[PDB]
Amino acid sequence: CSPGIWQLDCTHLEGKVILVAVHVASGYIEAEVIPAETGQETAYFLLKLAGRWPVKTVHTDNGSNFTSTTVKAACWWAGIKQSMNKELKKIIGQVRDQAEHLKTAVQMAVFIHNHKRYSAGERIVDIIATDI
Ligand SMILES: Cc1nc2c(cc(C)n2Cc2cnn(C)c2)c(-c2ccc(Cl)cc2)c1[C@H](OC(C)(C)C)C(=O)O
Repeated sequence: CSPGIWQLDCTHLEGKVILVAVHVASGYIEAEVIPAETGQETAYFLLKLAGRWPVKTVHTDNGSNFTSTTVKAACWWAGIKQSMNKELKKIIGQVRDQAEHLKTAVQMAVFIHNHKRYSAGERIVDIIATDI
């Protein structure tokens, strides 16, 4: 699909919130454990994401995620416009006993996902370089 398209969703595990961004064309994932499903957290995550990748458009499965003034401010400033979550919960479960904190097991799972086999990590850089 278009190389600027991302999907963002918030999942739940162990009483905490995981925000999951998927680069649609590639399957590459960037995830983070957040204190609460708040618009401040979504806005901050979108500023970080957009500084690292050319984010053009963002989709979500919960449109109310994007209603806060603060999320709209982040999209305004960065020039943003408007399944993989169970493959990620699968990998998290496999490595969970190897980390104390869930946040650590999440980043391990992102690592495993992105480098598994090309890999999602390799596809996203190919797709984006080719576009340039
Ligand atoms: C809380 C913690 N303490 C750790 C490690 C490793 C070590 C020696 N210590 C100190 C320790 C634990 N027990 N003893 C007998 C000593 C780790 C860790 C580092 C790299 C990976 Cl890949 C996975 C875990 C984490 C990890 O947290 C971090 C990533 C630091 C926020 C986690 O959440 O487990």
